[PDB]
Amino acid sequence: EIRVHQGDLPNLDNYRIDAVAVDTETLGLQPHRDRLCVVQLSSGDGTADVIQIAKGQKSAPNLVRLLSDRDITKIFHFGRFDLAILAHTFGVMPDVVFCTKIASKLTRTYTDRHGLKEICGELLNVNISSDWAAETLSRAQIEYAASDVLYLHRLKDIFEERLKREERESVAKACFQFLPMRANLDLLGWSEIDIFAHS
Amino acid sequence: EIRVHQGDLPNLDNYRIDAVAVDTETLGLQPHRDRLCVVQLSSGDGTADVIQIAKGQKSAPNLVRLLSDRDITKIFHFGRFDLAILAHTFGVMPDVVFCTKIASKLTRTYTDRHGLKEICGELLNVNISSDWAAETLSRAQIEYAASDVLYLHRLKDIFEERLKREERESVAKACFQFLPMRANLDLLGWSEIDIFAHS
Amino acid sequence: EIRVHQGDLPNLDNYRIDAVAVDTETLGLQPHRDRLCVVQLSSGDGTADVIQIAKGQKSAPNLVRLLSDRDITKIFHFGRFDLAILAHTFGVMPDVVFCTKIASKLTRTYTDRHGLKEICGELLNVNISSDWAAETLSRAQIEYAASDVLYLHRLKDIFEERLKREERESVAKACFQFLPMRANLDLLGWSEIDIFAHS
Amino acid sequence: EIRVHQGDLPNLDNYRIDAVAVDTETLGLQPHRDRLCVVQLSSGDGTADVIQIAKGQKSAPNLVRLLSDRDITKIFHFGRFDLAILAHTFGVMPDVVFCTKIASKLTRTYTDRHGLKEICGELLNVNISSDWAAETLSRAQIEYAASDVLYLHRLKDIFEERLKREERESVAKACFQFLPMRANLDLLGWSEIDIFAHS
Amino acid sequence: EIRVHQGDLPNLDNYRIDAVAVDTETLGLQPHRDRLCVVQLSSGDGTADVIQIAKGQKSAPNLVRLLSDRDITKIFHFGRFDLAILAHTFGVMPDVVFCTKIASKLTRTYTDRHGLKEICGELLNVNISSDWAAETLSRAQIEYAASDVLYLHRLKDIFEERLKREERESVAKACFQFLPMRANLDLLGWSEIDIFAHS
Amino acid sequence: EIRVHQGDLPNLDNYRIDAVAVDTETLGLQPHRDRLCVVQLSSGDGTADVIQIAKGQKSAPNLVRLLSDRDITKIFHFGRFDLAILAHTFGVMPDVVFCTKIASKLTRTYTDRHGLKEICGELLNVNISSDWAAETLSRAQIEYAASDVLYLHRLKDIFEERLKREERESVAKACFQFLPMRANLDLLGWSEIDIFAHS
Amino acid sequence: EIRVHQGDLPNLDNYRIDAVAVDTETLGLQPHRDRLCVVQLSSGDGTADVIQIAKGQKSAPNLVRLLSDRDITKIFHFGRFDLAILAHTFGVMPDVVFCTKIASKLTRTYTDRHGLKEICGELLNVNISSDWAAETLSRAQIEYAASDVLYLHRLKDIFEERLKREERESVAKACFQFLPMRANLDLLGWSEIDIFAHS
Amino acid sequence: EIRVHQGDLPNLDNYRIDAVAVDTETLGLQPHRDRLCVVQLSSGDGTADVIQIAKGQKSAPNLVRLLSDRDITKIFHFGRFDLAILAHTFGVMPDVVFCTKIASKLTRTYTDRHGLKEICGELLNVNISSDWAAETLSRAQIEYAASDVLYLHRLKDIFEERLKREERESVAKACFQFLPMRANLDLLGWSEIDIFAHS
Repeated sequence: EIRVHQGDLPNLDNYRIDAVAVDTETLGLQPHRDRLCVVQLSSGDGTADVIQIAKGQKSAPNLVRLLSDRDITKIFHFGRFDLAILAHTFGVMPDVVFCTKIASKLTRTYTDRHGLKEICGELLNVNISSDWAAETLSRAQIEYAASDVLYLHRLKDIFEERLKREERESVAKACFQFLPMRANLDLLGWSEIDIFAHS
Repeated sequence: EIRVHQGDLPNLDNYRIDAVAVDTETLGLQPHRDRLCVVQLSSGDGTADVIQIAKGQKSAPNLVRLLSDRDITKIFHFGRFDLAILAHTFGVMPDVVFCTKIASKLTRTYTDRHGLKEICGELLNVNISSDWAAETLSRAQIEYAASDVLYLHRLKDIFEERLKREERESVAKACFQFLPMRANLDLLGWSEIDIFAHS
Repeated sequence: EIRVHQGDLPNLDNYRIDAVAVDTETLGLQPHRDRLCVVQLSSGDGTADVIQIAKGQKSAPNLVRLLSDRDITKIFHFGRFDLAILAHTFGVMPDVVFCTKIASKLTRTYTDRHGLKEICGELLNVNISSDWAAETLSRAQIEYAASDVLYLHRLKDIFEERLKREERESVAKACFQFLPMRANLDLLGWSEIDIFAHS
Repeated sequence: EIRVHQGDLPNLDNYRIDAVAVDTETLGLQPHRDRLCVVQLSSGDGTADVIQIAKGQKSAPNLVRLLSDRDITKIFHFGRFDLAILAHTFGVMPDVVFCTKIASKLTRTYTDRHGLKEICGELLNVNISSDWAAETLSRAQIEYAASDVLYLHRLKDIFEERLKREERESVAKACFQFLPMRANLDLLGWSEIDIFAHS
Repeated sequence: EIRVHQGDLPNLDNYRIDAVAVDTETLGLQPHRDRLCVVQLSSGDGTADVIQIAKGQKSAPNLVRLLSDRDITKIFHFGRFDLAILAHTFGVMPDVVFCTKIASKLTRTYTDRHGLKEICGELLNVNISSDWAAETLSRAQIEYAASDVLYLHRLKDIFEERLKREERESVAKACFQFLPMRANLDLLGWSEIDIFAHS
Repeated sequence: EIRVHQGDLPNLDNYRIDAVAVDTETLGLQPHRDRLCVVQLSSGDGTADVIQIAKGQKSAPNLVRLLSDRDITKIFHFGRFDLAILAHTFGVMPDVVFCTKIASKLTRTYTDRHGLKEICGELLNVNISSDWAAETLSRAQIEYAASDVLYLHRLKDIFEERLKREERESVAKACFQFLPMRANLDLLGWSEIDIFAHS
Repeated sequence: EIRVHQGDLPNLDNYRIDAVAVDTETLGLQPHRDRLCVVQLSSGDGTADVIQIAKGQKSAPNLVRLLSDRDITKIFHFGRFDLAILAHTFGVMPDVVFCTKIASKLTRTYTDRHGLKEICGELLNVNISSDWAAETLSRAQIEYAASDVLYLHRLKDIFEERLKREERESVAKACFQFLPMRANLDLLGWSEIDIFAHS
Repeated sequence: EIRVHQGDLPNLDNYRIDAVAVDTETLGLQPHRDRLCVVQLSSGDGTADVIQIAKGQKSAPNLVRLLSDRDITKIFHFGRFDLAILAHTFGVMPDVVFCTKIASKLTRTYTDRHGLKEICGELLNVNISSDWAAETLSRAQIEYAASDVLYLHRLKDIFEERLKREERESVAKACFQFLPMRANLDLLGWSEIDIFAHS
């Protein structure tokens, strides 16, 4: 089941959960040039909500309420980007987050391939652009967009098990705590700079 | 005035201050191979303390008490390294820090030269290896080691003025808050990895 | 229908249109060394004309009349090259042009693949060397040469829709206006120089 | 004589001239992050005006009137940057410009050093950062800022002689005509992209 | 036949042989961060022993007795790594070794592909990650781990024939004699340094 | 028909021809380290001779007589290597040569792929390591070795047609005349140096 | 003594010599764009002739007679360039040449610095751009231009001694024999291609 | 005192010492092309012997006796090269060696500059090409050649102190033991290959 909406959620039903999987689609990698076009959400129950964002849209009160609720962990893959584009679009930076890309880099030390496809293949044996600004999204587009959020909860559970096993929970927690500010630094103009590097 | 000590401070006098400038010298850039040899401290009063650390020394209770005191800000230049070597040597990671290198990268956006010599030259018009494991340090070594801490307070004051002026105080605060964990990540084996990069 | 000609068009029939798709084939990427061998034209009606150019040929009055007519937009893919080789061969630089490669770089910001095959695949679901100096071209050569012009009109229509949608029409217009001079700069000896770069 | 102003010119006297030398200073190379701090102007009479721009200043009617006057050529060195920062700050893009950096690249083909210092050294035997946001600029800062505009007229005269001599006037004219749109492309987010390159 | 053990060999039966094939699996390429998880052994009789090593395990007396026995040649592929991780884990550096990777580099001079898969393909026509820290290894994991040791004896025989044929036996012997110290240098912190290079 | 010989030709029959296709196989790319193992010859009649060269063999009088005969053009693909290894092994440098790799670089200007497989594919629609020091070559080895010489005559004919067509015959002739000295320069120690480059 | 001429030599006096030192100056490194502006000649008697070449000049009969005379060796430093520009300007390619840059690369194997300044410094202890198209050359320009030819004879003598000493005379002779064709290849469009390289 | 000899030592007087400093000069970095021209020796008493080696010289019995004597340690700086050229010239590979470059890389971990000049500057405050094949060496050449051996004993003493201090004596000993075979590998054709690297 994939529910497609225009502009905002109708309500926050099905989203009283403790953690929500979140992803975005845009016109590109540069938030100042490339607008947010689609937002995907999942409660982890095997269904997803796909929300089409209009050009110039500045507000999405129910969605933004969800994004701002500190009692709900937002799960991303490479949240550095999604946090940046979400904050740029709606003016709210989430501050309770989990990133599967950071978790992979902290746990899957036996590989250099940390993409979502490879992670899903290794951990779950699950097999995972286009004009996202189109007025009407195709069925293939909607199914692809939903596929990016359907599995993030299971990955979070496995990565939390691995982080506990290798005793890296506080490292991951500190990285996730800093991640929203890393995204803010990207938005402010340091996107090409490792702020902690010697040069 | 440069006070040279063996092993530890005799007491914590002159160090009831709100912020202390800290620097280290080692046998190299790799904390697991290159031992800490000298630690420099200054209260900002134009004097410095230079503490020679012995091979295999595991404890320095007065120094470590200072390093652990959360009411005293530790000022570094490129604290990413000093925090790592200090934590590796004495087992205590400072958690209240200020880094002039991060501050320069956040404020001196008109240059790509962020070294201490260039910073001192631009901001203060002040003009700033060897076998640091020698049993007896030379006078030139002692004076050079002291010169690296004598000016960090004045730099911190100027950088705080610039951070306030450009409205980047919360960004800098979050970077400084994460810096000890960046150093821990370096110590654990991710020293060559930008943990937030896409690849 | 692919009409193959020797030297020049017999007349300008079927070419009273408002825009003509144009492409070339040569012996290589260097106009001073690698001669123009074939020119392809299409009115957009699903047919193409393929004109074999002889070695040392200096004139093609009907073709050059078409190329010089300011009331007819010449459509290219990467016109920077075709304009250069056409001007070098016949002495006339077109000044009313549309380039699908520039348009892709101005609109398909969600990808780094701007080749004609990828563009045709994404926008139209259409699936797209050899001795072009041969006295007799093979049937496969003729069909391949025609395939490069059969779809440029449909691409121009879609790219114009996207340029209007993202409000970049005046940017594209200025780029297309400068493109003939970019080709002239290439012909004069600056082909390896970004004339606008700092270094 | 160097006249220092706050905010704007008092009037447009001394600036009825046919061409004006223009330069800027900023907090860095990124117009979205690094604000315009100082603007320098010269009529070519050996004097200069140095205008300090306040943080958040949105208007400078006399200056902007000068920048918008199509009967006055604006002379820059590497105008790609200055045009971008000026348009970003005051909302007006000059469209009658001359760039000594483009002219050097089109005429000084016997060297790969096109900086202003090298140009002034070769063509005139004339011998040519800091916190430009300071409330009070130092005398050294003011003299340095003025030195960047005092010689652009003489360079323009020599470069025009060379462009006429080598018969490249129409090439240069077309490059200068496109330069404001190159700056606009930079402002819109393509600053790292050669829009005319194959890849 | 693949025998899977927990912690150590039950005894040293089947291992009175003159040469033993040895391989390891770990959590990654960095012995200080990535623990040894599995050790594979073979006597060359077409069977293998797969020994799961527990987290924090410091001793394996029967295995370590085998590793320390100077009358038994230990065969590795790229022993530089395995020797390092074995010495780091159990405190014993083997000093009688044969490395098929060094042998390939000394004999297969007609190729630049020296991986085990390519070697097995060329010399034997034999056709050759995952969470190796899992409490229970899968059947696929066990079979893959065994496949890495089943063929090293046959490769050693062929490489010894080639080394004799091309008269490079003393070169190979000296390289193998130095290899344990190369591994020690890696363990001590010079893993990224060619100690014999000019720079 | 592939005739396999030990040491030398039995006689020079079938080799009164005006041009002979020649190729070699070795233990690698470095003539001082990697010995010549096999020589292949063809008269162009669709048959080939494959001559196994013994370790330490210094003479092959019939073969060397053929290689030295100035009335017979030796055809190579990338003769720079074959000439070097032949001269190093038998002490005779051929001085009447044709190289299909140079010819391709002088004629196939529309591609950057100049390997023998690609050349045979484009020009002829013909579809084209191992231990070459083995005492007995396999049937697959013999057939592969023969396949490298069976087509060089047809390529030479086509390349000569193209060189005549594009009026580059004297350029190619001078390149072929210099090629033996290029090979000698390689043998003397300048194999990594473009002797004509500025740096 | 430096004799400055317009267009051509008045006669060929002082130039009955067996070898002449030759150099050129141009507007740049690209013969198709950057015209020949000055030619320098010396008989080796410590004097030089400096001939200003006019824009568009196609003939210089006395100079070209000298350049074409096969009984007179033309000495260059990096003749690859000078031969190309001379042949492009006057239509005559010298075929009896000596190049000090090739000679240095064949003899000064103990250094990687083969520029004329370094050669003159090492071999002779002699201590060695601008608008060369100026109607009137300055005295400094004339003296600099002459300094580039005053020493080539002495260098040729020393390099010939070294080539004889190291037994590389026939190698150098073959390189010099090919050099005019290397220059022709540059003129034809292969200036960026090592025609003898594998790739 | 610098004693200059032709061909060989007259006798082995002054060389009953326990360690001898050794250096060479050649025509370049490639032993197969660039012959040994000069050998320098010192007993450590502040004097040196400089032995000119003739072209084609195959024997130097007194020198080679010294080089072969296992009771005398040969001290080099970057002995990898000197050992190679000595073995290539005289057929004897020393097997008791000390290398100051390896020692620096094992002890001076606080710098990346390991050249002899920098080492002498740091450790001793001592301040440290040409045609070495000249029949008569100049006084400057002789003094420079001697300066390269006059200080190696003092460096060896200091490096041995540092190796003892940091407990790396057995590492250094194993590296020095392998160094002659590293030089042999260079001579055999692996000079560009790190034989222990993964790729």
